[PDB]
Amino acid sequence: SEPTIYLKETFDDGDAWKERWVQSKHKDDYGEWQLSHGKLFADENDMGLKTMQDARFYSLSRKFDKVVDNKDKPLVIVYTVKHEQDIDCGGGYIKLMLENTDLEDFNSDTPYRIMFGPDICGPEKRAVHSILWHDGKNYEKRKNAIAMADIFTHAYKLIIFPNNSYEIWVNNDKEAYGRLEDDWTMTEPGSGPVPELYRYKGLGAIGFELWQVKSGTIFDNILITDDPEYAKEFIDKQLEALRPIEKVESD
Ligand SMILES: [Ca+2]
Repeated sequence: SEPTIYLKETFDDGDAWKERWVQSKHKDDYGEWQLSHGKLFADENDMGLKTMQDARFYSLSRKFDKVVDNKDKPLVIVYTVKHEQDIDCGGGYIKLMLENTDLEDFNSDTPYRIMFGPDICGPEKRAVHSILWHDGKNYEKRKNAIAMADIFTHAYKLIIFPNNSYEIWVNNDKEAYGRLEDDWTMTEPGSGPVPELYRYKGLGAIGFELWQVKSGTIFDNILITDDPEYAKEFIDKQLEALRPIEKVESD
């Protein structure tokens, strides 16, 4: 069928991102954002979203193109993180919220449904957050996927299936998968059905709610869809030029 595109953000239509994304006014000293093609690039016209200030909180959010109801469909969330600055301590994860969230006040205390993406602070903490929602509370995964700490582009992807199962991908490596009821503690420990555990009806906003010490991270290629194959295709095409450029540098 034809893939539903709940959100597609590639920051490539000039200044237009400034009318989609809202800078929260909850704090007066929020970190400041900018478009950039990065140190290593293929096209001096391929831009990502960049943190510009050290030792700051960030809070910038935006509505979906279309509100989500993943009842009886997959839900695919994917985007790219580039810690080109060689990050010491900082978040690189996104927050997914209900559609009627007040973006002008978005912050750490705002309710959210999913928190997903890398979090680095020293060489021990290298975790991919994977926080889901059930019955009024957020729940951390039991064993988080391991995050990338190098200076190159990494695609982080979360897939939720209507049989209450999930996958987590970093690039084309599937780091985690299984059942929602087992790999989290959203449910009572003994086995039993929670039929709509997978369901995120009304999901409609994405936000970067972050702290960074050494800033300079670039986010790009944000897709929220119901089509896992379109998501692999979309990322593969978006990074088609960049991947070899970075591979040359790693070797
Ligand atoms: Ca882009």
